[PDB]
Amino acid sequence: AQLRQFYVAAQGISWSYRPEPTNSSLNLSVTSFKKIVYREYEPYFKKEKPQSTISGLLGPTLYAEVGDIIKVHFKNKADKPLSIHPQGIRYSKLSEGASYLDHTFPAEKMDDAVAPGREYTYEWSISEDSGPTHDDPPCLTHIYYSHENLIEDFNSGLIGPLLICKKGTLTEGGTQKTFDKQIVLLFAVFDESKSWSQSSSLMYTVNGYVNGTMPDITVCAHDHISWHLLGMSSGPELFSIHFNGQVLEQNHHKVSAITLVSATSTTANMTVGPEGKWIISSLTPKHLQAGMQAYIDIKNCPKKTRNLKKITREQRRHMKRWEYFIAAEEVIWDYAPVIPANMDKKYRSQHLDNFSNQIGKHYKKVMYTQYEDESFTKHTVNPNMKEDGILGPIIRAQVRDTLKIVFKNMASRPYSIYPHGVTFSPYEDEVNSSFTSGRNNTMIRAVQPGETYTYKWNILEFDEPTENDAQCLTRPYYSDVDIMRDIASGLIGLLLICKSRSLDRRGIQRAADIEQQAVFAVFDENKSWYLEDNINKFCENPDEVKRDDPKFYESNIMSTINGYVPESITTLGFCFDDTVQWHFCSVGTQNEILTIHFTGHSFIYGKRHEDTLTLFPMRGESVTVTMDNVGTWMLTSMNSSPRSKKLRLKFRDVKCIPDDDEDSYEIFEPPESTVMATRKMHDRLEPEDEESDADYDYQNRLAAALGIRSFRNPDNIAAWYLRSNNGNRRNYYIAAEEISWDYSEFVQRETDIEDSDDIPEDTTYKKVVFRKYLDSTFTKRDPRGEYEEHLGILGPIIRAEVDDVIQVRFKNLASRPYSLHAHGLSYEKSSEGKTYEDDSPEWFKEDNAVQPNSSYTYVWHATERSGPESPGSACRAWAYYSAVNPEKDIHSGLIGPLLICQKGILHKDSNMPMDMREFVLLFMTFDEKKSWYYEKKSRSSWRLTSSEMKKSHEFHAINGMIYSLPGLKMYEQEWVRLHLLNIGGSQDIHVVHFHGQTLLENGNKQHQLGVWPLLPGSFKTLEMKASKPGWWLLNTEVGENQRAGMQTPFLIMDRDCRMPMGLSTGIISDSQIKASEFLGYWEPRLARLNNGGSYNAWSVEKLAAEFASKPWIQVDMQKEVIITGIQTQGAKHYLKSCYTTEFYVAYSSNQINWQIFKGNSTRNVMYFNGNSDASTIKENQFDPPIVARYIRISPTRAYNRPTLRLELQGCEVNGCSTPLGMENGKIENKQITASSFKKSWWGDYWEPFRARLNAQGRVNAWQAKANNNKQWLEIDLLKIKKITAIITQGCKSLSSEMYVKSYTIHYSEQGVEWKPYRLKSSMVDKIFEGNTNTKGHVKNFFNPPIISRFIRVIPKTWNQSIALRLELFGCDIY
Repeated sequence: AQLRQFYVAAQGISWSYRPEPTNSSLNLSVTSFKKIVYREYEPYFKKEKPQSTISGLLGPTLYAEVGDIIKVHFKNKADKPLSIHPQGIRYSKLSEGASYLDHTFPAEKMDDAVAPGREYTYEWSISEDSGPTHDDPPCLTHIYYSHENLIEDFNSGLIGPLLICKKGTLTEGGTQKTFDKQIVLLFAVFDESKSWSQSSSLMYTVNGYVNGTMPDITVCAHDHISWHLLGMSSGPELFSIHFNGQVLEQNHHKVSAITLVSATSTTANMTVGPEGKWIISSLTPKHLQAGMQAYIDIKNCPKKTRNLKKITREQRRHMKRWEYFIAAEEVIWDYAPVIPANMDKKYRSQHLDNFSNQIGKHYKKVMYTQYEDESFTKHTVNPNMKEDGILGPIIRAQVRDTLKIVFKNMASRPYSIYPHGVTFSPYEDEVNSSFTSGRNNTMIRAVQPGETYTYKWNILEFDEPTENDAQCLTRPYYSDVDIMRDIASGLIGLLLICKSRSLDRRGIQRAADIEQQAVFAVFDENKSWYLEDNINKFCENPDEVKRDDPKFYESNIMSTINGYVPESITTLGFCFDDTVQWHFCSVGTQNEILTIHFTGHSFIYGKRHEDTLTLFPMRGESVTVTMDNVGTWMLTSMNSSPRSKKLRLKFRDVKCIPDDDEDSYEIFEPPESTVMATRKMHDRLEPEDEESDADYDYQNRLAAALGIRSFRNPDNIAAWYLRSNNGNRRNYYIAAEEISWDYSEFVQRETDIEDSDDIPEDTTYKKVVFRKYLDSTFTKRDPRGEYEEHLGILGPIIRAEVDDVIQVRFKNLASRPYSLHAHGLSYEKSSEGKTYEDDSPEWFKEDNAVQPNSSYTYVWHATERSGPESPGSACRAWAYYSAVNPEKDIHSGLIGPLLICQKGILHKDSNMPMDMREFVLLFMTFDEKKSWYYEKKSRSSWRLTSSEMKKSHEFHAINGMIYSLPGLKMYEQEWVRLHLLNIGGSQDIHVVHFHGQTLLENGNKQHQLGVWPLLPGSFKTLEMKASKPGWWLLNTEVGENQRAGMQTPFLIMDRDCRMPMGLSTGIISDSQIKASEFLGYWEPRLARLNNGGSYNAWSVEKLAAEFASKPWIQVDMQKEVIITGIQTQGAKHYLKSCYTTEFYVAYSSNQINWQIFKGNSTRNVMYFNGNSDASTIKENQFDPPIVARYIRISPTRAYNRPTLRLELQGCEVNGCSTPLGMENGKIENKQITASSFKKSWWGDYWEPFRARLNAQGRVNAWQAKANNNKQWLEIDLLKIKKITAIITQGCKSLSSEMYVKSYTIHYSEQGVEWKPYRLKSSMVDKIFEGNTNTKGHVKNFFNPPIISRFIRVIPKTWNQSIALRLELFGCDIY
C-alpha cells in the first residue's frame, strides 16, 4: 500500500556514443552528439543518483507492486516542452501526458506539455486488473517515453522502463526475491537525423553504445536471473534476439531466441550454467552487419556448487554408436533436378548446362553430406529413399544417444558447424568466439581446407522443453565462420531436440506417423564463395563479364524451398487419419519474414488449431498436420512478387479405393495389403512387440519422474453438397459490387473544424466491397445497423457455430470474376475458390471462378478443429476474401471476417450469435497502385505516382477509414471482445495500443501484454475491460504510423447512462417540439411524461383520418448528447385506452440527414416494440446507444389513436457527468453542512441535510432560518472531485411556494477556504439563474469544472425565501 514516489528530470547531456576514460583524446572529443535524457534525482533535486554504467541513456527504472501508487515529481530542465506517457490502464486525463483531440478543459492540458523550467506531479494507481496476478511471469515490463513528439522526442534519447510487478514479490530496494539479478536491455536505433540536433547517424546501438562497446555485464554461475528486454525505434524495425549457448523460458515456451518488434517489451528467466564468456546475438540479417550485441561473462562466487543426477536414472543410458560423421564437399548442384517434368527455361540453358556455353556443367555448391562410416570411405545414400530427395542430414538429439559430431572438412575453404541452443563443453569450442584459449585448454572453431576435427556434445534430460511447447523442437545448424557468405554457399541443416522417444537404437518416433522436412532458403550466389567457380573460372561468355546490372545480379537470386526450385514432382501423398509432422525454418540474406498459408487443413498450436504460421528469419518451428480431408491442396506463402506466387508445394490427401495401395503409386509400408501379410509396424522381438529398448529381465525401476524433483522439502441457384455433412445449416446471401469510398471520414463532419486543409490526394477511390442481401433473388438488401458502423470496408460478419454447416450464395456483380476462400475451415475442392490444379473435370472447378452477373453457392463445414479452443474464450476470429488474385483483390476492398463460436452462443434475434459485445478491426495499409481500379496517370502527376506528393497513394487505415472510424463505443467496466486481424499489409508488423487500457488473452487464462503485436496472418481474440470514461485514443505506437493516420478516438462513456434528458423535469423547454401530422387538439408542448392536466399528449391540428401514415414528433437538445433508451406512456382523459404497440425511432445531428434505423435495428430483425396499456410507464433500451442532436420517433400501430408520451434516457458530453450519489444514497448525510437546521416554534424542522432530488416525504429541502443574502450551503465531497454541473430546485409546504432565483458559487482548494467563481473571460463574479417555477428543474454548467472537494452555494437573489434541493454531477478523479 506504499507510494512509490519518484523524482525525474530531463537535461541536455553531451553524449558521444561510446565511453572512454583517458585524457588526451577525451578533451578534444572528435565525435559527439547533443542529447536529452531522463536522469533520476534524490528528493528535491539536491543530489543526483549514481546512474550505473550499463545504462547509458536508458533513464531511471520505475517500478511498483499491484496495489501501490506512483507520484512522479517531474521537472523539465531542458529547453523544450516535454512530458511522460506510460503504458497500461492507470492514467486519467491529467496524468497521461498525451495531447490529442479529446475535448478537455485547460486544466487537464498542463500534463500534456511542461514548459522548460517548470514542475508538475504525475500520479497513477496500479489496479487489480493491470497486473499479472497469475501464471504470467513473476512480473511484466512496459516502456515509458515522451508523448509530446513521438519522433523528435525519442531519437533525442528520451525513454525509460516501467516495470510493474505482482503483489507479494518486490522488495524495498526494487529487486525481486527469488531472482538474483534485475537486468534491463534496450535494443534501439537512434536516428539522429530525425532528432533535436539533425546530424546523420548510422546508429544501431544498445543502451546508447555502438558496435558492441557496452561494458561487460557479468554474474555468478548456477543462479536464477531475470531479464527485461525492451526495444524501441521510430521506424518499424525487428529484433530477433538470440542467447548463445543458453535457454530461456518466455510464455511457458522453452525458447532460445526472443523476438521483439519496435516499441514493445517482455520479461524472461533463465538459469546460468558453468562459467565462460557468451554473446547476445541479434539474428536479424540487418542488425548483424550493423553490429550490436553485449557480453555475458560468468564469474565464480564461492557460495555453493550443486551436485545432481548425472546418469539417465541408470536405465535409459542409450550409450552406443549413434554419433554423426558429417563432412563438407562442393558437389554439382541442380536447382532444377535432372530431367524433371516441369522444366524451366531460365536455370537450365543459362546457368547449368553447356548449351550456349554459359558456365559448363558443374556448380561448386557446398553441403553437409553424411557418411555413415567412421573412416569416411562411403556416403550413406547416393540415390534417394523414394520420398526424400534433399531431406537434410537429420540430427535427432535426445537423452544420451552418444551424440558425437565427427567432422572432416573436404572443401577448398575454412568452414565449421554451429548449432542453436546447444551449450558447448570446454574441450572443443563449437563456436567462433574471439578468446580461443592456448594449446592447453584449446578451443578450435574453424577447419582448414583438408583437415579433420571432432566436436563433442551429447544432450541429456536436463533441458527438456515445457509441455506447452511442441513435441519435437527444431533448430538449425550452419557454418559460423561467415554466416551470410557460408549459408549462401549452401551450408544448413536441421537439429531436432525431441523427447524420450527412443524405442530402439535406430530412433523411431511416436505420435507422428509421417514426417517431412521443409525449409525456405534463399541462396544469393552474389554472396557465395564459389561465384568465381560460376562466372570467373567455369564459363565461355566472360568476354564482357555480366555484373553490376539489374538483369544479371538478380537473375542468380535463387529463392527455393529445400533447394529444389521447380516442384516436388511427387506431390506429398498421404493416407487418412494420419498425423504428419512438419519442420519449418527459413534463412537467406533478407530482412523480411514469411507466412505460410496451409490450404485445406490446420495444425495444433498450443491446443489452438491455427492455419497460418509466421516464421521468423533464421529460427525454426515445428507443427503437426492431421489427415481429415480428400483431394489435392497447397502450402503457399504470399508476400510479394518473388515469393507469393512461387513458394508452393502441391500435396494430395487421398486414398483410392481401399486405402489407395492396392493398385496405385503410393505403396507405403503397412502395406495396407491383406491383413495376414508382413511388413514394417510388425516387428515382434524375443519378448513381444515394440515396448521399449530391451534391458534387464524386469528392472522394477519403471517409474517416470517429474523432471526436476519437487525439491525444497436467372441464376437463383442454391447449395448442393450438404448431403453427408448432416448439418444444422445456416444461410447467407453475400454479393460484390463497386462503390465510391474515401478513407478520410474526419472531413466528413467528424473532426473537420478547419476550413483550409488542402486535400493532398484524390477525392475518393472506386473500390469493390462486400454487401449482404436477404434472399436468393437479390435487390432486397439489408442495411448496416448501428452494430456495423465501425466495419468500414469489411463485409458482413459471417457468424456460425461449432459443428454447424454454412451455405453461402455468393453472387458476383462486378466487372471481373471473384470468389471466396475461408480459413481453418473444412470443405471440398468444389467449395474452395482457390485457383490452381484440381482432381476432376471442370465440375470441381465450378467454384474456382465466379464470372460476372452470376452466382455460386459454397458449402462450408465448421467442424471441431474449426471452433474456439482454449476454454477461456468464446469466439474464434478468421477471414475470408476474394481469392482469385489474392493480392490485388484484398487491396481492392473485398475482405471480411468469419467468426466461429461455441455451442450455445445465439439469441432469439434471428439466431445470429450474440450476447457479448465485439469490435472487429483489420489493421491494414491500403495501396491504390495494387488495386484493380488504379487509374495510373492520376491528375496530380502522370510521370511518377503523383511525383508532387510522392507515395501519397498508400493509406494507413484502421479497419477502413482514417482518423475517424466512428462506431467504437463502449461502457465503463464491461468486457468487450476484440478480433484483431492482419493479412493485407504483410511485411508491416503492427502493435496495437489502446490508451488507458490493458488487453487480455485466454487459454492459459492469464496474459496482460499491455499492448499486443499483430503478426501479419495471425487471428487474435482478446478481451478489454474498459477503464474510464472520456475521449480516449486507439493507435499503433510505431511513431511513424501513429502520425501517418492510424489513430482513432474511440469513446468510453458512463456505466449509469440512465438519467432523464429533461422532458419530465423541464430542462428541454417547449420551444423545440415539432410535429408533422397531429392528433386533434393536444399541443405537442404537452408531450411531457407524467404530465397531468386535461391535454397531455402530442398534436397540433386535427387529423380526421389517421391509421396508415407515420407521423412524427421531433425533440431538440441544442447540443450533441447521448441517448440510451426511451420511456413511452399512454394517454387518456377518462375513457380512452389509446396505447401504442409498435413504433420506430429516427435521429440526426443536423436535422437534415436522418438515420431511421434504431426501430428495425441490429438486435431486432425488422421491427421495434412499444407500450401495452394506459398509463403504466414502459421503457425500452438501445443496446448500441445512439448519439445525436435531434431525435424523432414515429408510431405505426396503436390503439385507435396513435398517441404517446415520451421521456428519454441519456447521459452527458465529456462523458463523466454521473450522479455523485445524492438521491442514489452513495453519499451519507455527513457530507452536507450549512447554517441553520431552521426550526419553528409551532411546527417542523427545515433540514439542509435532505437536499435530495425527487425524494418525497416531509420537508425535504433547506428553508434557511431567516431570509438574508448571507446564507450558504457547503458540500464536503470527502476527496477532490471534478464538479461538472448542478441542478437546482424549489420547495414549499402545501401552500404558497417560494424558490431561489439567482446564485453565485464560492469554492475551495483541498483545504478550508472560500473563493468566488469569477467567469473565465471576465473581471468579476459570474451570476447564475436559479429556479423559475416550483417543481421544474434548471441545469447550470461550469465553463471550467471546479476541481475541489469543498464547494459552497451562495443564494444571492431569490423569491421570498431560501429553499432548494441540490444535486451535483461530478467525476471520480485520482
